[PDB]
Amino acid sequence: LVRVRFAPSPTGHLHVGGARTALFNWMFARKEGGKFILRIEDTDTERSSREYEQQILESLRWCGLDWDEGPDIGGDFGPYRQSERLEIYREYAEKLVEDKRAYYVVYDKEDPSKELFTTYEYPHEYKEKGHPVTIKFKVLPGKTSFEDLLKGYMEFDNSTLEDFIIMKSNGFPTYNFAVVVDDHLMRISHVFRGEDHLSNTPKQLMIYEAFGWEAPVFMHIPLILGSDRTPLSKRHGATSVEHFRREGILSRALMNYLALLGWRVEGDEIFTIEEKLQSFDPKDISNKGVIFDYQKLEWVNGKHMRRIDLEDLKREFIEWAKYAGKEIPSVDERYFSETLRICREKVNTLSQLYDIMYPFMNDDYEYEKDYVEKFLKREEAERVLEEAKKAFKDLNSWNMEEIEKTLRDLSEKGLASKKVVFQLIRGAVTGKLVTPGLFETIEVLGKERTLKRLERTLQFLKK
RNA sequence: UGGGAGGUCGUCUAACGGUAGGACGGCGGACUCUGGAUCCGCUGGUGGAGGUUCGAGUCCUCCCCUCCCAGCCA
Ligand SMILES: Nc1ncnc2c1ncn2[C@@H]1O[C@H](COS(=O)(=O)NC(=O)[C@@H](N)CCC(=O)O)[C@@H](O)[C@H]1O
Repeated sequence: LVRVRFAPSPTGHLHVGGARTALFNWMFARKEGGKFILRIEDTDTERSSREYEQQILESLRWCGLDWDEGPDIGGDFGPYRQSERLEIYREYAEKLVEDKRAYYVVYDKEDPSKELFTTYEYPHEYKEKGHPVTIKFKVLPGKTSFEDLLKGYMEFDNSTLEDFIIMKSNGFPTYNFAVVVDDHLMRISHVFRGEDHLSNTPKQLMIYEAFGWEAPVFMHIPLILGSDRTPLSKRHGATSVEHFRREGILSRALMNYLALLGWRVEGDEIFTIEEKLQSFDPKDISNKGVIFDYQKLEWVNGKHMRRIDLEDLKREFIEWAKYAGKEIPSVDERYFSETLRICREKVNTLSQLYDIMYPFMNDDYEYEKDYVEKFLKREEAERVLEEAKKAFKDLNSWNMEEIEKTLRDLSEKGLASKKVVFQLIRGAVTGKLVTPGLFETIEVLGKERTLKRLERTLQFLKK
């Protein structure tokens, strides 16, 4: 009888703040074997959409969040749109009017900012004309409390609160009413949402017992925030899952973070969502707001790029290119595997991984100013690039140890300083001053590609 | 202000009432080469006050701040 869901809202895209709350119900529904449902909350006709109401599922899907019921697929307890159900929220909203719980509020047409009176009677002689009309829920005295699964005994004073509209003039449910209705008809066992709703729960409870139903289990976990410590959205830089996927951040690496920022770890903070099911701590999560951190995220991501199998990585890297603009060249899979096995221990993102292996692939790579302005332009940099092609020319064996021999046997030949000899060969074959092990670089780049890049630099030296 | 929720290094997080520790960042070594990366190291916090105590992040009280609900937003 376990059925937890996630009620999104079509408004641009989804960020880590929302995804994290989604990841929870996902795992939970899996640890207990319950059903996970997807319910798009688009009751706000003003900010309604479809595009932004689609980019959400794709991302979640990319996050590895599979859902049982949803609008994208089938679903008996549907429809799954807080808009394609204006036939249900109707009769129910009118049933509350019976028990004197909901009264038709008649508004003034002359001014869209004036109220007339209160009445349970149906204002046919007003709505038919033009006078906007809604439906409010009368709040009676008392204390509407509940047992939060994280906050505990949450007691509230209905007195401090009052009649709140539950039906927009355009015959559209607001939210507190839309939730209660779909949180019962869809038979939801547990409701695990953010924390900004912890204040709305009371308003909802009064609706449950109103219809004579039985509210489910409510729990409100911390909220991922930004720098100013405000509820994460988009104004906090770029915390949209869509963004990360662009920058080249793995999925398993990001997931391992959301379940690390707020939700703790029973050992090594580095892991995956799989090996964390049976060891899921529904309550042992977080209790306070958690600021998002790119640095910790990128750090965690970079590591996953080293633990996972070599094959696993390349696959994801391939898919990334298709997502982003510029694509990958055409090279030997075994050669690509090597260069991809040498540059993976330097970059912490797929973007940085591509912008570093480019020289290993394409040969029309440029030369960063640093290299030229610092070492290359040095009058005593050409003579060093001379023996660089000579010694190597003779080298019958082209491996690390061997290539390692030549290099060191140069910096100590009066030719030039230690680093000077290394940075010249480096940028000569990579075009950058920051690349993988020079012993690996010169190695993986075979013997031919090397000599060419040595010549190239030479011919260019002449400004 | 009304009502809720929460405060430990810059950030995420440990501490039977009894050592404020561990990580990311940052700064520094090392890697008989580069450094985003790799091993370690290094400072850095109890939101601020009174009191109960041999002693309090931990217990009581006052003060301060932060986020949410006080929309025909969700
Ligand atoms: N800055 C933030 N940090 C961390 N969590 C955040 C968040 N902003 C929203 N959330 C949480 O993400 C989920 C979806 O957000 S949302 O698309 O706006 N939808 C809604 O708020 C409501 N339709 C949810 C209905 C319900 O569960 O009762 C909701 O659970 C919401 O509480």
